Formats: sequence, C-alpha cells, structure tokens
Amino acid sequence: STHEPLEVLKEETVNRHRAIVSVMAELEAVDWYDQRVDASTDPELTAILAHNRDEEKEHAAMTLEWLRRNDAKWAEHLRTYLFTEGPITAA
Amino acid sequence: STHEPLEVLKEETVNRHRAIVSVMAELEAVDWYDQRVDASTDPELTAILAHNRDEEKEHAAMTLEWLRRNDAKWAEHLRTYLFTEGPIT
Amino acid sequence: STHEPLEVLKEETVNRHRAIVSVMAELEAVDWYDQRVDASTDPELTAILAHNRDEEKEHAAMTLEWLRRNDAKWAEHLRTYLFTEGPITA
Amino acid sequence: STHEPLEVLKEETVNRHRAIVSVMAELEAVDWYDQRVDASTDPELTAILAHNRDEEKEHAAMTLEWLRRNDAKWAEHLRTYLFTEGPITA
Amino acid sequence: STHEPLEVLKEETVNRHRAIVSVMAELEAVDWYDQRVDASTDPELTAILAHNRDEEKEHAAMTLEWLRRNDAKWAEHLRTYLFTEGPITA
Amino acid sequence: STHEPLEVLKEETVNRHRAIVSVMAELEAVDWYDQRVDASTDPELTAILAHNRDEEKEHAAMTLEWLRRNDAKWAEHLRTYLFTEGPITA
Amino acid sequence: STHEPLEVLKEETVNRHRAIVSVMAELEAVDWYDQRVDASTDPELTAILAHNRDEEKEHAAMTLEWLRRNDAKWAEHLRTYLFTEGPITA
Amino acid sequence: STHEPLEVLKEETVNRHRAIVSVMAELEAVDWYDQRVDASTDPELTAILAHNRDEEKEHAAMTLEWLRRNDAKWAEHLRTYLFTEGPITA
Amino acid sequence: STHEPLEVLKEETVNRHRAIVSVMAELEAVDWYDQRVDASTDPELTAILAHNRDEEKEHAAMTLEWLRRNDAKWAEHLRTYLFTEGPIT
Amino acid sequence: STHEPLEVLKEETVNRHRAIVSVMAELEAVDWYDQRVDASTDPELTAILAHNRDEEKEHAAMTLEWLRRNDAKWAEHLRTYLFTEGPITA
Ligand SMILES: [Ca+2]
Ligand SMILES: [Ca+2]
Ligand SMILES: [Ca+2]
Ligand SMILES: [Ca+2]
Ligand SMILES: [Ca+2]
Ligand SMILES: [Ca+2]
Ligand SMILES: [Ca+2]
Ligand SMILES: [Ca+2]
Ligand SMILES: [Ca+2]
Ligand SMILES: [Ca+2]
Ligand SMILES: [Ca+2]
Ligand SMILES: [Ca+2]
Ligand SMILES: [Ca+2]
Ligand SMILES: [Ca+2]
Ligand SMILES: [Ca+2]
Ligand SMILES: [Ca+2]
Ligand SMILES: [Fe+3]
Ligand SMILES: [Fe+3]
Ligand SMILES: [Fe+3]
Ligand SMILES: [Fe+3]
Ligand SMILES: [Fe+3]
Ligand SMILES: [Fe+3]
Ligand SMILES: [Fe+3]
Ligand SMILES: [Fe+3]
Ligand SMILES: [Fe+3]
Ligand SMILES: [Fe+3]
Repeated sequence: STHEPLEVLKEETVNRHRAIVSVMAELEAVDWYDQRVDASTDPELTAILAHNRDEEKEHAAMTLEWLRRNDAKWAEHLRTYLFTEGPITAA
Repeated sequence: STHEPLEVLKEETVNRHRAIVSVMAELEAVDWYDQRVDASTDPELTAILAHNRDEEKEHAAMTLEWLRRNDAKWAEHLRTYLFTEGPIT
Repeated sequence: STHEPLEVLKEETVNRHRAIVSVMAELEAVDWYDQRVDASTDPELTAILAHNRDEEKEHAAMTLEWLRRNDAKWAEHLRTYLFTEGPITA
Repeated sequence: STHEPLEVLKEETVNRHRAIVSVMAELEAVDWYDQRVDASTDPELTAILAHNRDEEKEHAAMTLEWLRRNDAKWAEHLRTYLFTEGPITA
Repeated sequence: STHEPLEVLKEETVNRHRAIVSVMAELEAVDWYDQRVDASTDPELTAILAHNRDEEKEHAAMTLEWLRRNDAKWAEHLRTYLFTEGPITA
Repeated sequence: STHEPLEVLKEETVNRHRAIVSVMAELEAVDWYDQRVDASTDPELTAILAHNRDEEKEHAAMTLEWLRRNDAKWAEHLRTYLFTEGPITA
Repeated sequence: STHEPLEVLKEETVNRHRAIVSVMAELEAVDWYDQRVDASTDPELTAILAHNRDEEKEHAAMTLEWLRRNDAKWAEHLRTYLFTEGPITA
Repeated sequence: STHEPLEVLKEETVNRHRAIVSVMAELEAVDWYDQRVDASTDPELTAILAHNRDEEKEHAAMTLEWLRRNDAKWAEHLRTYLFTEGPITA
Repeated sequence: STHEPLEVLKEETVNRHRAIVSVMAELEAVDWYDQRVDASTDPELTAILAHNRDEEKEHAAMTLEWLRRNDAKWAEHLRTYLFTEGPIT
Repeated sequence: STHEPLEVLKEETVNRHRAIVSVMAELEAVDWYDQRVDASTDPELTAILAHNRDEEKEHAAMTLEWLRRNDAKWAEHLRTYLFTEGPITA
C-alpha cells in the first residue's frame, strides 16, 4: 500500500498512512452511496444506501480526529476552517 | 467521474461529488508527500515536499468545511469527534 | 458503472447492481480494516479501525438482506447454507 | 494481494481475506452475468449466462457461511438482518 | 463493456464479446481459487474454494462450446488441438 | 502475478497459472481484434486484424489443450461440453 | 478506447489508433510470453508459450508495416534506423 | 513505486523520481480542479477549487526548480523554451 | 479523457487539459527511462534510453512554455521559482 | 515491473523487456498526441503536439532497431514485412 519501502518509512508515517487511506475509502463510499440514492428506483434499497452513507461520514470523522491529534498541521488547518462563518477562502 | 448518469443525479449531489473527490486527492497527496519526505535523501527537496504536504492539508480542510456546510450529516458527525478529548470511539 | 448499456438493462437488474457493488465495497472495507488492525501499532487508531470494520459488516448484512428479498435464487442459496451445522460442501 | 505484509497479519485474518475476496468475485460475477442476460440476443447463450449466474450465488452463499462461522460479528450482524421481514433499517 | 461503439459492431460480434469476457472471468476465477486452495490454512475453507474452482471450469467449458458453435475458426482450431495425443505444437 | 506467496504454491499450480493468464490474453485479443475488424474503415488493416484474430484462437486452443492434459477436471468438463449437440446446459 | 471524441477525430487517426493499440497488445504479449518461457518448469507448456510468442512478433511486424505505409513519419523514421549498421544513436 | 529494483538505482535517480511523480500529481490536480471550476454550480465551492488549483501550480514550480538545479538536461531544455516569444517549435 | 462533460467545460480549459496530460506523460517517460538507464545491462540500449529520456524533457519544456503563455498563474509561479538562487522555499 | 520474479529471468530477457515496454510507451504517446492534434483548437498547441508526436515515432524506431539486433524472431519477422510493397497478408 505504501509507495516507499517500509524499511525507510517511520512507523508514525505508516500509521497516518493507514488512517488517511481509510478516510479516502470512507469519502469514496459516501460519494458512491449518495449517487446511488439519487438513481435508485427501489425505496427500500434507497433507505439502506442512505443509512450506510451517513455512517461512512461518522467513520471518516473518527479517523480524521485521530489525524488531527497526531499531526500538528492537520490540527492547525482544521482549526482555521472547520465550524466557521463567512467566506471559507478568507478565514 | 460519476458512477450514475448525471441526468438522474441532483445538482447538489454532483457538487458534493466534486468536493469529495477533491478531498480524496488532497489526502492522497498528503500521504505520498509524507512518505517521500521520509525516504528523500536530499534535504532541499525534502523541504519542498514537506512545504507542499502541509498546504494540501489546508486545501483539504477548506473543502471539508464546505462539505460540513452543505451536508447535514457531515456536520453532525464532524461536530461529535473534531476538537474533542477522550477516547474517539 | 454498468457494463451493458442502460437502455437494454432491466431496472430491477440495475437496482441489484447498485446493491451488489455496495456489498462488494463493504466486504473490501472489512478486509482492508481488519488487515490494518493487525498491522497498526497505535492503539487509539486500532480501536477506530476495528470499530469501523465491524460496522461495515452491518452495512453488508443489511444490503445483502435486500438482495435476498429481491432475487429468488439469492434467497434459495442463502437458505441452503446460512446458519447451518454440518460441512458446507454438503 | 494483501495491503499489509503477511508477517504482521494473523493467521485467521488472511483466511478471512481469502474468503472475502472470493465472495467479492462471486458477487461481481453475478452482476456481470445478469447484465449480459438482459443484453444478450442469442437465447442459447442467455441460458448459459443465467445458469452460471445462479451457481455463482451458491458459491457466494457457501463462502459467506464460512465467514459467519469464523467471525463473531459476521454471525451477529447476519443473524440480525438475514431472513427477516419488515423495514430492514429498523 | 464494449470498446468500439456498438453502432458499428454487429450483433453477433457483441454476443461473442459477452461469451468471451465470461470465459475470461471463469479462467481468472479458476486460477485464483486454485492458488487460495494451496495457501489456505483452514480445511473447511479449502473444501469450498476447491469445490467452487472446479465448477468455474464447468462454466468455462459451456461458454467455450457456445463459441465453438458460433464461430467457424473457433470450431476449426479447437478441433485441431483438443483431445489429442502427441506434441501439441505439431 | 500471484496473490499468494510462491513458496506455498505447488509447481503445477503456478504452471497452470501461466497457461490460464495466457488464454485470457488470447481471448482478450480475439474480442478486441474482432471489434476492430467490425469498426475498421481500412480494408487492408481489416485483413491484418482478421488474420491475427483467428491465430489468437489457435494460440488459445493449443494452450487450453495443455490445461486439459494437466488438469483432470478441465478434461472432465471439456469432454462433457465440447463437440456436443443439443442444449449446452446438459 | 479513444481519448478524444470520435466526432472530432479524422478517419485516418482512428484507424492508426486501432493499429497502434494492436501493436501495443502484441508487444505486451511477446514480453509476457518470453518471461513465462524463462520461468516455466513444464517443458511442454514452454514449447507452446515460445511458439505463440514468436507469432505475436509476426502479428506486430505486419501491423507495423501498415502503420509505415499510412504515416509519412513512421516511414521516415523507420527507414532511418531499421536494418542499419553502427550506433543506433546517430 | 519505482519500475526497477531500488538496489540498482542511483540515489540521485530515486530523488528525481520522487520529484517527478510529485510534479505529475500536481499537474493532475490542476487539471481536475480546473475542470471542476468550470462545471461547479456552487459559487462558494468554486472559489475553494480555484484557490487550491492555483497553489498546486506553485507546488509544481518549486519542485520543478529543484529538478532544474539537479539535472543538467532539465536546465538546458527549460532554459531554451520557458519565458520566450515567437513559435515554440523554433 | 475529461472528468466533467465537455459541454460545460470551456474549450480553453480543454486545451489546457490536453497540454497538462501531455506533460504528465512526458514526465512519466523521463522517470521510467532514467530508471532503465540505471538498471540496463546493455550499453547500446542504455544509449537509446538515455537519448530518448533527454528529449522527453525537451517535449515537456515546450508544452510547459505553452501552459505558461495561456495561464496567468502558471506564468506567475514559474516566474517566481524558475532560474533562481537560494532556498526554493 | 516484470511479470515473473527477476530471480528466474535471463538478463537477455529483462533487457528485451525494457525495450518492449519502452516501445509500448512511445506508441501510446503517438496515438494520444495524434488524437489531441485533431481535437486541439489552439494552433500553437497543435504545433507542439505534432512535433512531439513525430519524435516519439523516432524514439520507437530506434528502440525497435535494438530489438531487431537482439532478438532473432523480431529480425526474421520484421525483415519479412517491413519496407515491402504488396498485400501484407501474403
Ligand atoms: Ca455508529
Ligand atoms: Ca491520482
Ligand atoms: Ca529518513
Ligand atoms: Ca475501490
Ligand atoms: Ca449502525
Ligand atoms: Ca477482477
Ligand atoms: Ca452446484
Ligand atoms: Ca451444473
Ligand atoms: Ca500458427
Ligand atoms: Ca528467451
Ligand atoms: Ca502465421
Ligand atoms: Ca491506405
Ligand atoms: Ca504558499
Ligand atoms: Ca532527434
Ligand atoms: Ca527537436
Ligand atoms: Ca521494395
Ligand atoms: Fe465505512
Ligand atoms: Fe492540493
Ligand atoms: Fe460501509
Ligand atoms: Fe464462481
Ligand atoms: Fe463462475
Ligand atoms: Fe497470441
Ligand atoms: Fe497476437
Ligand atoms: Fe499540491
Ligand atoms: Fe515524448
Ligand atoms: Fe518518447
């Protein structure tokens, strides 16, 4: 899964790698589920797809908080922009 | 890009799609840069890789805040866990 | 998403496609998380990886139940083997 | 194959990996076959595609039962939702 | 699924396409199942993988027979080499 | 080219793997060439694509016969269905 | 299979595309077969893999000649370097 | 991530590899963002995408300058063509 | 080849897309050839790979100059860092 | 990069592999560039893509000449069809 040899990577880099690729997978699942919710023609399936989708967001949030706690610049940048008002590009 | 045909997708769903794949690319870039920072044996290159890495986190944070503002459940779950103390689970 | 053009596909076929690819993604997520649980050396991350893992199984079970209800042979074959005692190849 | 090196993976995790990726391929085969059944314009081929399709479901059911027997939460979540009536999300 | 636009492809070509990619998926399934049979450390799983493996070969054989019946050169070349003795490259 | 480590695979399993992926590549070439034969608007190129196409079938037939000679169930299933009449699903 | 829409591509460009992707597939087949010839531990299979490999080169040579005849710069550059004496980089 | 085994690659080659794939990822991000800027129908999102897009260009420029300083032919060819006027092919 | 439908993209954006993926392909070729130059055990082939490698850089520079002339921020950021002395950061 | 372990491949085989995948990359660049030449609406860019394209053909011809000199069947088959007048399939 790593693009550099594991011998040269420090473990904390590998642990953040494990968390990052997890967040990526969760984000992808949210998008895919959301698209299928719009396109589904069976309401019973749409309810399940929507249920799972929203839990993928929870999975991502938990993993992102870990990243914030284990990376100073994740914490800096997330504090600047998350839960803000006014233009995001100027915060 | 989209799995489903866009004719059946709502405009907001496609905009959230554009934001989600953006955050995914940022996360992927952060990971790659951090790995190359560890393996690079040229400090001047490492300085550039590290600089870019930390700005991808800014790009991800900006886009993620937009998702929070345009999706109620992103807002719900991010509020539960972000900037918290104690066991994440 | 689909291999054949949507013009020739039954809607029910496309809905089962949506359910199947979901189960595929859920199973893949279970596998990935479980491997990272074994390899992770940060206990707080392992707890998150393990927690998500087991909820992916819940997502798979729910989506799979829908397939069972909307495809007769999924229902027949799942009933033959699920929650059984003897050897499975029997 | 695996996303983590096999030295750090537990014996059981790799066996469940082999079972999981098998079910994924079976599910993928069901979907592909079913789409080609809708689009095929040769009835004898359609019969073959449909015949194989339904046996892929049997292959998946067999492997999934093994997962249930070798993973506690697969057993819990599958028992909760499989062979039920009423709203699945409930 | 196809790759030239279907408007210029003949219906028979697309049906053979549906048959060919099916045989490809069966062959791929045979190979992987066989490898997991060798590597599996759980006897109950090994039986399931091997059972499915040999049925994938059956699925492939059926589709190949269809190809033989619907393509003159498949019929010619398969008759030359299948069920023979002596060096195959002869 | 294998999920599983080569140390745990039997020699015949790895050799059959080499044959199987070859047949897959040959089958893929047949389908693509045939599609390009239908779509090509240059007859001399079409002649080349068709010539190559039909030789890929020979390559596939030769390799498949080897699988028949080195795998009992490939041999069992192929005689059941190859060079038959009536419904293929029987 | 083309990266730009077929409406804006000239007929000659799509035919050269069909030839080029064919030569690529043939080249890939030559490389894979040659590697399996080195690794194969079954001489009868090795004979087949070697036979097919060398005919892929013929398929490639035929398709390249067509490219040379239908592209001025393929003809110019191939004439410069093919069947020459001395350092190729000159 | 490298195509050749790392033991035979020079340290400088691997460092240039790290810089090159980074520039590739930056360029890819610029292209993706620019397309989403045109298609986005949400002004607040478009502002973020465009902001990030233009900073990806800065990341590429810095890494590209490093390549120029650590590769003689990058320096030569970048010297000839960047910040010029008139036909680039001259 | 594009992610968004071409109907909604500005053609100038599509032309820049054509330029970007070309440079990406050129960069990928430079890296691969350079790795094969280090690993090749045939000197005459190594000469060809090395020759091709250095011309891929020429191809990249030409296409990169076109991007600079047709994108304001390419021109701005390339003016800042190209042909400079001192720490790139 | 290789399909088989480097431990089992002959040095001559691996070098031919390096040339083959190089020719493949050049051909792919020719095809993509030629398509972008047809679709481009900016003449200054069209000039660059066309220029690069034609040099990729040169890069490919040079590498193919190396293959001709270091592989007997490439030389045999290329001599048969290259620089010929008359039906290629004859
Ligand atoms: Ca939960
Ligand atoms: Ca990417
Ligand atoms: Ca280090
Ligand atoms: Ca995936
Ligand atoms: Ca739940
Ligand atoms: Ca697959
Ligand atoms: Ca059966
Ligand atoms: Ca049967
Ligand atoms: Ca022959
Ligand atoms: Ca050889
Ligand atoms: Ca021949
Ligand atoms: Ca002509
Ligand atoms: Ca900055
Ligand atoms: Ca030259
Ligand atoms: Ca030149
Ligand atoms: Ca002559
Ligand atoms: Fe999840
Ligand atoms: Fe970024
Ligand atoms: Fe999930
Ligand atoms: Fe199966
Ligand atoms: Fe099957
Ligand atoms: Fe072949
Ligand atoms: Fe061929
Ligand atoms: Fe960046
Ligand atoms: Fe080039
Ligand atoms: Fe080139």
